[PDB]
Amino acid sequence: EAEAHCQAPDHFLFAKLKTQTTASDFPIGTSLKYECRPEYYGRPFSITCLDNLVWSSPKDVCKRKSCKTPPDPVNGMVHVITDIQVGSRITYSCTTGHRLIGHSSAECILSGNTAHWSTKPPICQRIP
Repeated sequence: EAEAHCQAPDHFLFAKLKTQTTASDFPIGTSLKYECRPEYYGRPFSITCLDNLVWSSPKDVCKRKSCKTPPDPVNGMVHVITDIQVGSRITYSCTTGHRLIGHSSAECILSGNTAHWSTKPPICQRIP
């Protein structure tokens, strides 16, 4: 006996399947393992086939990697345009009077194991 089956799990994209599988229709009562992508963090979760031919509703389990906010530079401050994930770039701007020394806008990225800004935070110094 095994009436009803949970249809093929929807594509997460940010998670690659990680469990023995050789069929389209999955049997209810079975968690499928999925590991997020490098640019993501939240350990390997799993969607449980409940009964209504549906997979357990996953909350905020998977989340794109994010770099730690850079310390505000002396006589200045960085403004995030949206956020600080491995894709969003933060703009640096010193308070009126002193010009920034170093770069202009560092983009948050990822090497593979750990996320880090493409360029270290500049500085600020009175303009000659």
